[PDB]
Amino acid sequence: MASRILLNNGAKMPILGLGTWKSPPGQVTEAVKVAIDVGYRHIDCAHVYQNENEVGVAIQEKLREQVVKREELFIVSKLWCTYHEKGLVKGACQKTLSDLKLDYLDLYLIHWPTGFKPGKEFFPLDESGNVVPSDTNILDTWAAMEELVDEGLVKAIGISNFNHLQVEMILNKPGLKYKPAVNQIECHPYLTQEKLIQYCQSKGIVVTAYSPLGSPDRPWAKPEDPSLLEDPRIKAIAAKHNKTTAQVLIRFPMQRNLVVIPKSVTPERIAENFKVFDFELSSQDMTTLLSYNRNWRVCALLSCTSHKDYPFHEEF
Ligand SMILES: NC(=O)c1ccc[n+]([C@@H]2O[C@H](COP(=O)([O-])OP(=O)(O)OC[C@H]3O[C@@H](n4cnc5c(N)ncnc54)[C@H](OP(=O)(O)O)[C@@H]3O)[C@@H](O)[C@H]2O)c1
Repeated sequence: MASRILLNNGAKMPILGLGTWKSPPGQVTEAVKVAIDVGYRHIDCAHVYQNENEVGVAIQEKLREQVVKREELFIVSKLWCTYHEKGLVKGACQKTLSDLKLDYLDLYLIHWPTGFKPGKEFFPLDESGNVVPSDTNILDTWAAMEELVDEGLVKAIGISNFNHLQVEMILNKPGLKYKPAVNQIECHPYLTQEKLIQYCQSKGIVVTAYSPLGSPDRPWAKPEDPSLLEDPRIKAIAAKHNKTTAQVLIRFPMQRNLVVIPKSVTPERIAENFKVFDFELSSQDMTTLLSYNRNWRVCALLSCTSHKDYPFHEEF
C-alpha cells in the first residue's frame, strides 16, 4: 500500500488527508498542527468552511518549526458556487491563498457543479428555499480554473460532486488545456459509488472519498438516518482486525485506490485515524462492506434539485 497516488499532472497525492468541514475556527488550528506532527501531509480545505485563516496559521507554524517543508504538504481547496462566474474565479483563489498564507495550492476543485448568484450569501435562497443560480456554465468556469494553472497559482485543478456526464463535458471541451486530476465525491459503505469510481479511474482521474465516516456531526442529521460508526456489522469487522470502526472505514476506500479525507478536531482521533497503514481488510471484508450500499447521501444539496446542473438526477 503506497501512501501516495500518482496524479495526471505528475504530482503524487497523499492517500490520507485531514478534512476540515465543521472544524470550528478556535480548534482547527490545533487539529492541523497535531495532524502534521502525527504524519498527515494532506489537508483538505474550502472557502465555504470559513476557517482557512486558521488552517493557514497551523501550516505556517509547522513550516517555521521545520517539522515539514512546504513541498512535502499537499494542500487542497475548493472554489465555492458563488464564484463560478469566469471573472470571479481568480479573485476567489487568491482570497483562499491569502487565508491559507500560501503562494500555491496543490489542487483547486470546483466544489459543486452548480453555480449560485454572486454576493455575500453562501446560499443565496429564493422564497421557495431554492438557490438563486448564476447565469454560468461549467465549461466557462473550467476555462477560468485552467488560467490558474497557467499562472502557477495552483499545481492541479479538479472537480467535486460532478456526475460522469459533467466530467465528460470537461473532457470533451473544445480547446481543453488541462484534464481534471481529481473528482472529490461522497463515498462510504452506504454510498459505494461503483459506477462513478470505475468511470473516473478509467479516465485517469483520481477519486477522493469524502464523508467516509458518514459525517456524524452533519448539522441536518436526523435520528432515523443510518449510522456507519454504530453499524454492528462494521464493528465486527473492526473487532476481527483489532482496530476501530473508524479505522476500518478509512482503510476501506484506500484499498479501492481512492484518496480519503476523514475529519477530526480531537487530537486522539486525529492520531487514531492515521493508524491505518498497519493492517489489511480481506477480499471478503471488501465484498462485504461493498454490499452495504444503500444509495444514502450525507450531501444531497437539496436546495438545488431544480438547478440545471444538479449532479444527482443521473444514475452516476
Ligand atoms: N467536496 C464536498 O462537497 C465535501 C462534502 C463533505 C465533506 N467533505 C470533506 O471530507 C471531510 C470529511 O467529511 P465529513 O467531515 O463530512 O465527515 P466525516 O469525516 O465522515 O466525519 C466527521 C465526524 O466523525 C468524527 N470522528 C472522526 N474520527 C473519529 C473516530 N476515530 N471515532 C469517532 N468519531 C470520529 C468527528 O468528530 P470530531 O470532529 O469531534 O473529532 C466528526 O464529527 C470534510 O471535513 C471535508 O473536508 C467535502
